[PDB]
Amino acid sequence: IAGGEAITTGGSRCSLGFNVSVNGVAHALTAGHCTNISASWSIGTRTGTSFPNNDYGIIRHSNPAAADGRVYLYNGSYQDITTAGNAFVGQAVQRSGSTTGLRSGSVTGLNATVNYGSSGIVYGMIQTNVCAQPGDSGGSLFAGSTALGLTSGGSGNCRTGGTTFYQPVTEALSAYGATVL
Repeated sequence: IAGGEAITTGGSRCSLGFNVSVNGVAHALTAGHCTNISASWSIGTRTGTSFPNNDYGIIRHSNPAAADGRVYLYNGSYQDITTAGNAFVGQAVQRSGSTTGLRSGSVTGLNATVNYGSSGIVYGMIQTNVCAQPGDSGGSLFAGSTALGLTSGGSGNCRTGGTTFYQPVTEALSAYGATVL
């Protein structure tokens, strides 16, 4: 299972962010607002979660063979991921998610504060003009083979377009001592 593909718990669905390694043990990063729901996922068991404030969480794979170090492009192809990096304003990026598939756009701001109402407030988010819809959360924000972020939330949709916010991947990686596969 690669970045952008569906992960579920009961009736809830999110998207996988990036497959990573923690001391050689395969895990998957996704949004924290997703992992707060349950410890039991289609792919394994939750081992960490942080939301709101941050928006990241990590799941240990039940099947290490499933930890595919790529992002699914929703066209029968995949993008290989080799490193993690920090986004910059004006950067051309792509987002992969289980509701709307693959979408492209650019980074329009950094360190954005986002109020999700009853769900709370998150800080330090990457802002983009890429659209997203419910179910896309946790999915991959990347630029070629460089991982950048995990879909958190936004406004609008993929028909009208909108604004989307992503948790920087490097903070989630350092939280857990993980490296991207």
